[PDB]
Amino acid sequence: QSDLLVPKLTASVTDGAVGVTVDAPVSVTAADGVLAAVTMVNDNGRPVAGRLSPDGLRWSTTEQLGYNRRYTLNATALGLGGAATRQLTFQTSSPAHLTMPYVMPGDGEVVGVGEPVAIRFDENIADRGAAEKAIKITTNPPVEGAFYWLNNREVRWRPEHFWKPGTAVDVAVNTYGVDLGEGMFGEDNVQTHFTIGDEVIATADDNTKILTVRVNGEVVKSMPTSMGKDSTPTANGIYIVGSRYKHIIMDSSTYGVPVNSPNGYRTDVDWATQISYSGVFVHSAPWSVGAQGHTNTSHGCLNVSPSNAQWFYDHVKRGDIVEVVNTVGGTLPGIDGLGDWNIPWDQWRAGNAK
Ligand SMILES: *CC(=O)[C@@H](NC(=O)OCc1ccccc1)[C@@H](C)CC
Ligand SMILES: [Cl-]
Ligand code: NA
Repeated sequence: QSDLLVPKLTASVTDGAVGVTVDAPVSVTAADGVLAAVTMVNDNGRPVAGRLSPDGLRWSTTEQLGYNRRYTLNATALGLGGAATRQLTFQTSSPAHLTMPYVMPGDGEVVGVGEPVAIRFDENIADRGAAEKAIKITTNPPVEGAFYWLNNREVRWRPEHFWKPGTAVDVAVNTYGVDLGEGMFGEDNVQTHFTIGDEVIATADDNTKILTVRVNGEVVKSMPTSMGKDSTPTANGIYIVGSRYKHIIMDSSTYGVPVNSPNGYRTDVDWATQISYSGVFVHSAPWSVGAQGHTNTSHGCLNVSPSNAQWFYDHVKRGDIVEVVNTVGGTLPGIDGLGDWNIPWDQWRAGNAK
């Protein structure tokens, strides 16, 4: 015989390891024995918080680990027949730069059926695929969706068709410890959750010059409107409702054209609901009430009466839809910022992660 079982120790890192990613906790496990002592400190001797399972078989760090750190791990395992100790030292990732993600809509919000998930970064993302792999989106009832990038810093996720009311969406951006390309690592994680509200779709038909608001299939409001003139027409397509303003100042000089010129004007506008990054609003237009419902006079915006503008402000929420049809203009760019739904699904599905 002359045989006795000796405790063994195994860990999620190896001694002398470099480039260890902080996207996972570090653990230590005991076999044929139990953990009698476990400690972990950084290069400065500062300890790391951990937790020991009741059976004493598993120890794991409970706080996220830092970059450019050198950690030292000590662990002793005692058993019915022997003991074993190990000291392991490893070096974590050394980023060249960090990037902080920003997600919308906000946590706990109720949004319309056109609202996509948006993850915006504060730096360029050289490895879009890694960014997509690190973003976990849960839908209930489950529905298919896909990623698509609007620029080098913001990516969007949405299903093929408009959301179904009552759908719960949970977004987990787990980019901490992930190399997003060229040494660009995630500064932190993000966790937001939102819900899909009632179906609200408003249709602006250039043939009738009417903006018709439908709530769950029923017409509830019919607004005379004056859209962009033949020289600066309103583009057809689908618009996602964005920010809403009791009032907002629309410049002109911000576009490079001086106000004191033929095609420039400065004005403060009431009851303005943004529906494109390019500057298209549903807003109060006292000056064109006579034209509304007849002819187009704006620069692109959907002019309506003051009372209808305030109504739109009060009855529309972020994510609702505005559809423009039968105008002399082209189609709203798919990567406008609020024109996601104008990209054919097959082109969106395929993505552009390269
Ligand atoms: C309301 C509009 O039609 C414009 N939107 C905007 O943001 O204001 C810019 C502006 C341009 C010229 C004079 C005054 C303000 C259009 C540019 C939106 C297509
Ligand atoms: Cl106007
Ligand atoms: Na050290």
